[PDB]
This record gives sequence, C-alpha cells and structure tokens, in this order.
Amino acid sequence: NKCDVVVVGGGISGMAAAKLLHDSGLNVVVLEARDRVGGRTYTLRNQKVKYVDLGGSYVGPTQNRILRLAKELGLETYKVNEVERLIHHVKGKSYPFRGPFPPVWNPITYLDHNNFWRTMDDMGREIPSDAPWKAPLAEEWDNMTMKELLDKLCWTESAKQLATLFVNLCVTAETHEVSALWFLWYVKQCGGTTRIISTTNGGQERKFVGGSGQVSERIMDLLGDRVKLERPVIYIDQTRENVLVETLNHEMYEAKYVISAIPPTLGMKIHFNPPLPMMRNQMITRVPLGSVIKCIVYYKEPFWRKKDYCGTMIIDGEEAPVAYTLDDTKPEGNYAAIMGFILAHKARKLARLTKEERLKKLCELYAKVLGSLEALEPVHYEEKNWCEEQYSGGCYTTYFPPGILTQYGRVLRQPVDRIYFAGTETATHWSGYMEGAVEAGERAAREILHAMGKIPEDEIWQSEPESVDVPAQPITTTFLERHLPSVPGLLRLIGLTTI
Amino acid sequence: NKCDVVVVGGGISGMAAAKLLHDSGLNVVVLEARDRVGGRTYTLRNQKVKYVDLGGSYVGPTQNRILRLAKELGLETYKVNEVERLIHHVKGKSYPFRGPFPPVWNPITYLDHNNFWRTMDDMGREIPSDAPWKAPLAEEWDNMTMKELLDKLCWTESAKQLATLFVNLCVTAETHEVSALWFLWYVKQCGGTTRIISTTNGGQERKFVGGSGQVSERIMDLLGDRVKLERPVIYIDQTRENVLVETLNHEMYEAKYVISAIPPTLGMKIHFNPPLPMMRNQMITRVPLGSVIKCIVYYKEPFWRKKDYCGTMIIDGEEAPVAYTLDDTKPEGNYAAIMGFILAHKARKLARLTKEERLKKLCELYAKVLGSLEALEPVHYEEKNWCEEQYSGGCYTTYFPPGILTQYGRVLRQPVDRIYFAGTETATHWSGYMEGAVEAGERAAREILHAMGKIPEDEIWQSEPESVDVPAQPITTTFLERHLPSVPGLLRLI
Ligand SMILES: *[C]C1=C([C])[C]=C2C(=[C]1)N([C][C]([O])[C]([O])[C]([O])[C]OP([O])(=O)OP([O])(=O)O[C][C]1O[C](N3[C]=NC4=C3N=[C]N=C4[N])[C]([O])[C]1[O])C1=NC(=O)[N]C(=O)C1=N2[C][C]C1=[C][C]=[C][C]=[C]1
Ligand SMILES: *[C]C1=C([C])[C]=C2C(=[C]1)N([C][C]([O])[C]([O])[C]([O])[C]OP([O])(=O)OP([O])(=O)O[C][C]1O[C](N3[C]=NC4=C3N=[C]N=C4[N])[C]([O])[C]1[O])C1=NC(=O)[N]C(=O)C1=N2[C][C]C1=[C][C]=[C][C]=[C]1
Repeated sequence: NKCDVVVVGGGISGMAAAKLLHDSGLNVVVLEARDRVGGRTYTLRNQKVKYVDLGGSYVGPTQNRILRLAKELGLETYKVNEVERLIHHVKGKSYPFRGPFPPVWNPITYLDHNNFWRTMDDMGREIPSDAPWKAPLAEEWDNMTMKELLDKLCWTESAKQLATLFVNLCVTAETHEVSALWFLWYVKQCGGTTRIISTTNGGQERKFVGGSGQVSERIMDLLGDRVKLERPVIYIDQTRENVLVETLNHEMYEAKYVISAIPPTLGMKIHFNPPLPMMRNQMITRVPLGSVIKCIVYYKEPFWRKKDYCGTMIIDGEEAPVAYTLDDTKPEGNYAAIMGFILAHKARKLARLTKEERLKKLCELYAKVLGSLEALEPVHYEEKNWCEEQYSGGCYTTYFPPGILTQYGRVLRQPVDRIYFAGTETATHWSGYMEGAVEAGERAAREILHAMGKIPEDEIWQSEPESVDVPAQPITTTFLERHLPSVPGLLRLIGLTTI
Repeated sequence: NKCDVVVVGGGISGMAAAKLLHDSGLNVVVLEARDRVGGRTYTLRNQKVKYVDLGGSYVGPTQNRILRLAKELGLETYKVNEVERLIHHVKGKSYPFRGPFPPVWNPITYLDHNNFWRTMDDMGREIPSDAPWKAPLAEEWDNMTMKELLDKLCWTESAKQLATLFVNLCVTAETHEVSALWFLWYVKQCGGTTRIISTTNGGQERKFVGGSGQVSERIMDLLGDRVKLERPVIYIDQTRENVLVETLNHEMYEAKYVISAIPPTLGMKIHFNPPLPMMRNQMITRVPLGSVIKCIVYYKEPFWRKKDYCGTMIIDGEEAPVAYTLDDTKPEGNYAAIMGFILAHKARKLARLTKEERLKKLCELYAKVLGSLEALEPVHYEEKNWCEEQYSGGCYTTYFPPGILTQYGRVLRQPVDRIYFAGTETATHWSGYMEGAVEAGERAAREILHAMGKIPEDEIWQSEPESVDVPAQPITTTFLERHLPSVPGLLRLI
C-alpha cells in the first residue's frame, strides 16, 4: 500500500530512479510487470554461454552515468574486440579494413560519402538536444522521412546504401518509417555520427563483465522487498489526495508521486483517472519501437582472428539476414561468439522461420563474409526477438514517424500532475541507451525531490563527471573532410569555371 | 460471468455484432468502457440545439449496411442542404460555385487539377479493397507519404493546396503523416474521390433525424441488461477452455469467443495472456487516429441561404481555423447552424484556446467567407475535441504512417485464437465510417458463427442490397476529363 513514490517499471531507468529516491530517505516501491528486472536489458546464464546479453549490452566513452552507476554496483567493463580488420561486405564481396570507417576510393563516391556524414553532423548542430522541435527548420525536417533526406543528399547509390544501413542499425527501423528531424536529433544527442557508430572511442567500445543485467539485479538487491515482480500497472488514479496505483494481480499502492519509467507507448496499458491531457493521450499512440532480433552464434574458437578479422562485419544487401556483427567472445578469449542484429523489416520477415532455420542462414552468411568454412560449425546459438515482448514493444527504442516530434515532442517528459516521466526515451544525452535510462531515471527522481522542496530547482538536471576508466577522445575532422565539396558543389564549381 | 460471446466496445461496430449474434440465439455481453454507447458517434440533446451529432453523422449512397440497420431500428434520414451555391475561399476571397468540385480557370492549372484527381482514382484501381498490401506497387507507394506523392504529381501550387485540404479533410491528418498507399486505399474503398467528397450523391448526402447516436442507443434498448457500461476491459486470458475477460471495475466474464470492436491501437489498453503474436503486438503501437474538433455554430436563421449560399465552405490557407463546413440546420429549417471541422495540426494548435475564443475565430472566419455580419451573432455553440478521448484516441479513424500497411496490414482482422476483430478499421468498404463499423461488426459476428459450425464459410462475407431510400447514381467522367494531358504530358507533347 503506502509509500512516498511508486515507480512503474524496473528497467535501468526505473531502478536508477528508485535507487536515488531510496538513497535520499524516501520510501519507494518499484512495480515491475515481468517476473524479472532489467527490461530491454536481459542477461541469460547457462553453462553453454556462461552469460550473454540478449538486449542492451554496449557502453562507451561519454556514457558517464551508466558507467558511474555500474561501477558503484561493483561492475567491471571490458573492451569489445577490435584488434584485427573490420569487414565491409558489399555486392557479394568482402573488403577488409582498419579504422572506424570503410575506405572509399572513387573520388566522386568519396566526395558524396564525405558530404553525407558531414551534412548529418551539420544538421545536428542546429538541433537542441533538450528540445529538437526548436531547430530553426524543425517542421521542414520533421515533415520528411530519412528516406527523402537520403534521396536529396546522396548523389551516389553507394552512399545511399551505406546511409540506409546506418539508419537501420542505429534505430532498427526503415529510412522511410522515421522522421528526418528525429533521426538527426537522435544521432546528435549521442555525440554525432562517429561517436554513435564507433567501437573504439564510441558507443560500442565496451560491455560489462557478467552482463548488463546485473545493473538492475544489483539495484533490486539493494532495494530488497521494495521491488514487486509480476505487478503490471493497469490503473492510475490522481483524483484524490494520494495517488492510487493498481496492478493486474489486484493490488493497490498509495503514494505522493509516481514515476512512469516505461516506454512512452506502453503508457497505453494503463487506464488513467482523470483522463490524460489531450496531447499525451494522442502522443502515446504515435510512438512505436523498432524491430530487432539479437542473435549470438557460438564457435569452438574465435577463428576469424586467425584470418586477421576482428569479427566486425558491415553487410549490405537485401539477401543478408544480418547487416551488422560484433565479436562477442568473452574477455578471457573463450565462449567464442559472433553477435549479429536482424534489423527492421528483416526481423519481421525472418521471425517466421524456426530458430534452427535462422541459425543456418546466419552461419551461411558468416561463412561467406569471413571466407571461412569454420563458420558453418556452430557449437551453440542464442537469440531474442524483441518484437514479441508485450512489456517492451520492441527494441532498441522508440522512433518518431514524420510529423510527430514537432507536434507532440514537448510532452514526452512533461509531468502530468503528480506523474513524472523517466525511461531512456526522455533523456537528452544517449536517449535510446542504458546511459539515457540513468539520466532520465535520476532526473525524474530529482524532479520529485524538488516538488517536495528537498532540493533547489537548479539541481533537477545534474552534470556527470567523466569516467576515469573510460575516458573520451575528442571527435576530430581533417581539413579536406571539412572543405571538400559535395557532388553538386563540384558540379557548380565546374559550371562556374566553364562559363 | 458466463455467455457465448463477449463483445469489447459498444460503438456501432460492437453493437451491430452483438445484435447479429443475439438475433441468432447466442448469449452475448457487450463490455463498454464509457458511461454511454456510441463511441465515435455521440448525439447531444439540450433545448438550445434539440439534438446534435458531435461525432460521426453523415451517411449517403453506397452505404447500404448502415442505412439498413438504422431503418430497421426505426430511424429516418434527411438531406444535407446543398440547394444553393458552394463557396471556395482561396487567398482571402470567396468564389461561389455549383457542383461538387470547385472550378479552376487557368488552363495549366485546369490540366494539373484534372490529372491529380484522375491519377488518384487510376492508382486506386490497382489496390484491392480487402488487401491493399497486394497492390502491384504496394511497397513503393507505402514507403512514400502523401506529401511526397503530391509533390511529384502536382505541377501547380493551386492543385497541391487543394489536394492537401482534401487529405486533411478525409483523414484528419497531415499529408506528411500518412502513407500514400494507405490514403489511396482509403479513398478507393469509399468508391473514389467523387463519392468520398460529394454531398449530393456522396458520403455527406444525409444525416439521421434525431442523431446517429440513436443507432447504438436503440441496439442497447434491444439488448437490455446485456450491455455493461463503465466496464473497460483490462485483461483477456485465452490460456484455458473458456476465454476470461476482466474489467477495470473488477468483474469477470467467461465466453467461448471474443469480439474486439475497439480502434486497433486501443488494443494496447488490454493485457493479454498469452501475449499477442509478434505482428499484432507491434501493429497496435503503429496505428494512430487523426485529430479533429467538430464545431457547430448556431444562428437565429440560415442567413447564408438568402445570399444564395448553401453553407458549404471550402476554405484554404493556414490562417483559417476551419477548412470545411456544411449547413447543419434541422430539416424543418430551424436550429440554423454551420458545422465546421478543425483539422489535424490546427486541432492541436487551437485546442489551447478557450471554447469562447474558438467561437470568436469561427464567427469571424464565417463572416469573411460568407460576406455577412450576421455570422458575428451566434445564438449558441457546441464543439467536441476528439483528441482528448481516452477510449477513442482521436477521430475519424486510424491512419497508417509510411511503411506500416504493407508490413502489418494483413494482421488487422486476423483472428487471435478465439478473439475476432471488428471495428470500422477492419472494413473493406467505407472503412473509417459508420458503414464500415456495421460491415466489420456483422462480419466478425459471422466469423464466430462459422467457427461454431452454425454457417458455411461462404457466408462470413455477405453482400448488401442497395437502399431503395438512398439509391446511388453512378460516377461519370467526360471524354476530356479522361484524355486531357497532365502538365508533363503537355510539355512532352510540345
Ligand atoms: C532490446 C535492445 C537490443 C536488442 C539491443 C540494444 C538495446 C536494446 N539498447 C537499449 C537499452 O537496452 C535500453 O535503452 C534500456 O535498457 C531501456 O531502459 P528503460 O528506460 O529503463 O526502459 P525498459 O528497459 O524497457 O524498462 C521498462 C520496464 O517497465 C516494465 N513495464 C512495462 N509496462 C509496465 C511495466 N511495469 C509495470 N506496469 C506496466 N504496465 C517493463 O517490463 C520493463 O522492465 C542498448 N542500449 C545500450 O546502452 N547499449 C546497447 O548495446 C544496446 N543495445 C544495442 C544498440 C546498438 C547496437 C549497435 C549499434 C547501434 C546501437
Ligand atoms: C469522431 C468523428 C467525427 C468528428 C466525424 C466523423 C466521424 C467520427 N466518422 C467516423 C465514425 O464515427 C466511426 O467510423 C464509427 O463511429 C466507428 O465505429 P466503431 O468501429 O464501432 O468504433 P468506436 O465508435 O470507437 O467504438 C468503440 C467502443 O469501444 C469502447 N472501448 C474502447 N476501449 C475499450 C472499450 N470498451 C471496453 N474496454 C476497452 N478497453 C469505446 O468507448 C467505444 O464505445 C464519421 N463516420 C460516418 O460514417 N459519417 C461521418 O460523418 C463521420 N464523421 C465525419 C467524416 C467526414 C466528414 C466530412 C468529410 C469527410 C469525412
């Protein structure tokens, strides 16, 4: 029954909020729909894999809140393998490369590729992280899909193909599904194109030893009996003096405040009294999550390293079930594994197959890409289709279709009376990640602390000191990168001379 | 507790389904979230207006199922006033006209307007009503917004402005919000552009005497205590032999079958055991409803008629709160009124104002458009913002954003075990309308009848005889309309 704050959702965001509130002396309850905590992070343990993250996993430089939280919980990180060559597989052929970006040799194509990534970052700088709808050209950009933006910008198919894969990979959605404004915001608030795509010095640099699930599990340990599993919230009543929160299993909780730490659209699973205000009412019907199957194929040995491949593959083409892989071998060098994502429409398409059929398709792909028969001899397989999850709605995160972010964006974390909104979707830095979950959970907690008069207003949003264990190298550009012309720029420069 | 079929939702579709099942001898319960039936139809009665439809209202030729159901319930229709001239207000000026379509005088503009409408209908003929995702170019068209389509097709701003208003009006959504495939399916399955926009001989020909709310009220009368108001469904359990349906007010219902007769996304308000299959699980997060405020301004007299205006206004431009109006005067000629829609982003924008502020803006607009100071003296005002409705999610209906209909469309009315899907969104003819609600309710009911072995498979989908009271005239084109070139065509020919 009675407490100071009910937290709805025991994912990282909700657990981070509950921890903060608990540490400040408030009585908190966490109401979690599932028989486990973690939400879109999930670590499976069995003897065959030891442990494996089937949801969120990667952390890297500039993600200082998750890093600090995890380190306080007694967790260690290790570096994803990127020692050997990366592979870009395109038109049925593999092109090994070192460094973050695949090399482009054709000078026209090179100009086009260079201008695309640069323009994405240029457009990002016009977009406030905390209020993307305030971008000078917010409406124009929001009324376009990423597909239309790619069609305008990319004068080569090669740049368009790669850009498309980049969007599919970052947001598990098709270019034609997502607002251009939203996707440009999303990249910018992760620190730009380089930071979002890099392993070394980027978002995918590291994983946690033992799994990211330990973040939520260990916060549950600290909170003890305050976390209620198999308590899906069905009803929130704010008509009276104390907020009443009812669960499916027929329990009632009474609190001063509520933190909603679930994906925005899953707000739909709750009946509200009084009804939600108009904008939120409609917003929660407008904000789907992407589609992904995360797949891990185990091998006796990390045999790709012997061929001087790190295990990173960037795989273009409709026929490839998986467009992106990372080496998922343990830091001890055992439980050799390739992690791959089945993205967007392919997650829909290939979900129809059996587990064994998908295993076969992935091995046959890896064998081709790696040029190795050994890829055809897996010792184990694990996968997770996030599309089927009633209490996530998909992964990694919520995308915004055209028109939505400018019309409804400002309401995402706007408090509804005594309900405050956490969840990674409401973050301003690495929204979509475990990092953004921590930011949003802790900020929603502090919004409540301020409402109770416990902290000043200027303390709701708190800066995070940089990790000493995972420091960030700055993102640099070259002179040529900055000033080389686009394709139309080159053409104009030919027109001008030849006149 | 126990019955043969629980129907979730007491709108027209749910009521039509429940009536059919009840008439066949089954024990049915209707579980309705609100303290009323009707859903997206709602008839308000007070002494000032007598009655007014604040939701769905219009019916017309080819809508034979709603016409038959309403007639059986003892309802009468009357004709929306279209005797006098229509008005097209563009660039701050009024151009009165007769006929459904506002005239175009610039020659290039004429060719561009003509080709736009004709192209929309041409494209629609390649789209199966029952399976739009089977269109030859389904993906190509689905991966584009209507905004992109309009940008490609319309060589003039004039055609693009009118096309844009047309989209905003039909689906209460912005051209950039909606799939081209879905919008073209939507128009096609209402019989084409002419049928969907026409008053005379179209969707807006008629209203019901006394209100459309009587449809659901009268079926509730027939069903007696079988309709449960203020019973929002929160939980559906299909793990055991009988289906268990739980409500918010803590009641349990047990049945052999369930009909879901709510908007697809409102399926989210229900917790399912076992979880929904993957495609439906995601589909219901992907299918919003549009945004509209329906507004009715009352006047002492239908003064527009004296100026030879019927009350239909087609109003272009950003500054106009309302883009479209119809005369809402009673058939007796009293309770003189103009009905207007505040559409899409304007519903979001203007919702912030007070009721009186919106009244003032509409009156000043109508005074301008009708050219009458009399528009400045309303005697009464009623309005309804559908965006605020927890148990509708918006109006008129569900739209599909780019990519959704091809990926998830085929799952809309696919049964989940013992749950069958009604609601206007699942119809194949006038989906989005009261007509579609009846089609889908009756079809979902008959799917269950067949699951029970009561009827043969070929009887799930039943044709409807044409109304003798509201017969349809065919949609005709002229030789020149068919064969006149587009703007690019004229250029190529040069
Ligand atoms: C899925 C996924 C995958 C596959 C992958 C990935 C991911 C994911 N990511 C993301 C993450 O994970 C996220 O962001 C997080 O986790 C989130 O958090 P939050 O905010 O907390 O949320 P969630 O988890 O979901 O939680 C919630 C909760 O709640 C609950 N509920 C619901 N409903 C309800 C409830 N309760 C009560 N009542 C009601 N009604 C649920 O159950 C839950 O629990 C990520 N991230 C990071 O950071 N990293 C990584 O790695 C990741 N991943 C990926 C991404 C990428 C990769 C590569 C490239 C690019 C990108
Ligand atoms: C809103 C509107 C407006 C403003 C206008 C209009 C309309 C609308 N429309 C449409 C109609 O109305 C529709 O379609 C119908 O109504 C539908 O039906 P249905 O399918 O049945 O559905 P609904 O109604 O929604 O119902 C449902 C129910 O359910 C319930 N719920 C929910 N949830 C739940 C429940 N229950 C239990 N549980 C749970 N959870 C609810 O509450 C309800 O009741 C229309 N239509 C026609 O036909 N006509 C007309 O007029 C109309 N309108 C318009 C359109 C137009 C105009 C002009 C131009 C163009 C177009």
